[PDB]
Amino acid sequence: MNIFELLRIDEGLRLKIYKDTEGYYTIGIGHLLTKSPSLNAAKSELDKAIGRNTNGVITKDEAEKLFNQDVDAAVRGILRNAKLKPVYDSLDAVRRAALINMVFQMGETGVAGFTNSLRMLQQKRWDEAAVNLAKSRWYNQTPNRAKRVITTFRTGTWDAYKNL
Ligand SMILES: [Cl-]
Ligand SMILES: [Cl-]
Repeated sequence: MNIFELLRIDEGLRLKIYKDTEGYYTIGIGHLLTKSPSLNAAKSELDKAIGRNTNGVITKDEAEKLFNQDVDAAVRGILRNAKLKPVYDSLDAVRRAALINMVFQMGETGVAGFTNSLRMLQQKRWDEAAVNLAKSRWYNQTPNRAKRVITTFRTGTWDAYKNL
């Protein structure tokens, strides 16, 4: 499996503007448009992002393109973050995907705030990291997803996604 498949599973795919778990305007594969309560503002960011007058609807190819870009930015954020990079570099391939997932979901700044967990992941103390990671608003808000990510870090396999 790969990050693309993982996120596609975690985020779904919607071709019309929708509200995410937090009530923010989104489209595609978890492509956040705006934190603003205005559908108009969201439609405007949509058009700006696609380069066309979309009227809140996109095609599958446009969704995929935003997706690729978003994955790429996530990786890039990691590599550019002082707290994140050394962790990511220390992990194996499977676990790196888990880190990407969280950055895509919450942003580089948000993830870089899991200091304790990060340190544990760096030390390769899987069980401890998993417990520390579960003590978070993230886990309490999006438990099913968080559990999949956490299991991934714990086991170093894609098993949590293999039945999905
Ligand atoms: Cl964009
Ligand atoms: Cl969830």
